[PDB]
Amino acid sequence: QETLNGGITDMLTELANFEKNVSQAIHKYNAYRKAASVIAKYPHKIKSGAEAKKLPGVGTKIAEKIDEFLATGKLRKLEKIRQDDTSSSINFLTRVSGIGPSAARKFVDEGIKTLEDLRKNEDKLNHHQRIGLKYFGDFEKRIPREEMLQMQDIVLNEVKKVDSEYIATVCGSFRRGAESSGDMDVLLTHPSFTSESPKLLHQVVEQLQKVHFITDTLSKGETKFMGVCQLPSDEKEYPHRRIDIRLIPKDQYYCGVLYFTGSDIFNKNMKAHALEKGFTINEYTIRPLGVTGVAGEPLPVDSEKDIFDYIQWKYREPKDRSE
DNA sequence: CCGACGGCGCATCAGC
DNA sequence: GCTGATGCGC
DNA sequence: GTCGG
Ligand SMILES: Nc1ccn([C@H]2C[C@H](O)[C@@H](COP(=O)(O)C(F)(F)P(=O)(O)OP(=O)(O)O)O2)c(=O)n1
Ligand code: NA
Ligand code: NA
Ligand code: NA
Repeated sequence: QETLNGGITDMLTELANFEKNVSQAIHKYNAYRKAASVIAKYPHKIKSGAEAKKLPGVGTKIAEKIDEFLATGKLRKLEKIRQDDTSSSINFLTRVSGIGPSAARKFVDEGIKTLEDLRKNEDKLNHHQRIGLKYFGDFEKRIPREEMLQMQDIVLNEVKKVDSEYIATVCGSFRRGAESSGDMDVLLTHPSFTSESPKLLHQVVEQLQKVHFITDTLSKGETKFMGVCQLPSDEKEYPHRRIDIRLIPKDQYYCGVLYFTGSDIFNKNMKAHALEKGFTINEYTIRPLGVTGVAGEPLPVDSEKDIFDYIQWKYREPKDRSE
C-alpha cells in the first residue's frame, strides 16, 4: 500500500539508484533495495527510525535517514544530488539499455547528458546502446499479461515449426501468473542437446526473425540470445519488447526452468530447504551432499516435480512461488 | 573488525 | 591474432 | 549499508 510508507521506499530507491549509477557501489545499491523492499512489505505506517531498524536490512544509517524524512519530509543529501547536474545526468543515461555506470560517466564527462545528445552522437554508441536508445520509451513499458499470451502463442508456434521436438517454456513473472511482465524470457531445450553431448538456438532465432517477430538483436551466441520483438499490428502498433532466449542442456532444463521462474525469495527458501535435507541445488543441478559436505554427482531430473520430490517438498505451483 | 554481498554469456576492451 | 579483463544485463 | 563470523 504505497501511501503507507511510499515516501520512505521512494527515498531509499532513489538512494539505491545513485549508489549503483553514480558511486558505482553495487553492494550499497543492493542494501538500499533490500531496505526498500522489506519496508514495502511492512503492514504499518512507520513512525520512527527505531521502528524501522527492527526490520532485517534496515540499519543505523537508514534509521537516521528515516528520522530526517519523517521530521522534515525530505533528505538533504538526496535533495542535493537531485539538483546536481552531473549526478542526475549520469543517473539518467543509465536508463538506456547498454549504458551502464561506466559509459554514463564517460558520456557526461564529455558533455553528453541527454537523449538528444545521444541521438546526436551515434558514432559513440555501440550496437546495444543504439538499440537501447531507439526503443528507450518502449523498453520502460510493462507488458500486459494478455500481450504476453499473444507473444507466447507466436514463440511456441514457431519453435514447434522448426522442430517439433524442441521444448520451450516462458519463465519469469509470467509463469508465476503475474498480470504484467517486464520482458519475455524463453528457456529452450532439445533431446539432442545434453551436458555430455551448435545451431539449435540459431534456427529458432532465425525462424522468429523470418516471421518478423524478432526485430533486433542485442547479443547472440550458442546458448543465449537477447533481443527485441514486436507483436503484429489499422490499430496503433504495439511497443517493442525485450525477449531473451536461453538454450539449456536437456538434463539441466528443469533446474533451469525452476530457477528462472523464481522468485528470488522462493529460490532462496527452496535452496535452504534442500540444504537441511542434504542437497545442494543451483541453476543447473541438484546434487547430494556427503557427511563431510562433498557434493556428489548431479541427480537425474526429468521434471520440476523431480526436484521437489528429492527434497521431500510437495510440488509448488508456479503461481504460489512468491515466497 | 572486516569480508560477503551471484555469477555467468556475450560484446568489447586491454595487453601482449 | 590470442587471451584474459571489464562492462553490462540479466 | 547491513549483516554476521
Ligand atoms: N539479475 C537476475 C535476475 C533474475 N534471475 C533469475 C533468478 C530470478 O529469481 C529469476 C526470475 O527473475 P525475477 O524474479 O527477478 C523477474 F524478472 F521475474 P521480476 O523482476 O520479479 O518480474 P518482472 O518481469 O515483472 O519484472 O530469474 C537471475 O539469475 N539474475
Ligand atoms: Na535491522
Ligand atoms: Na543502462
Ligand atoms: Na538501467
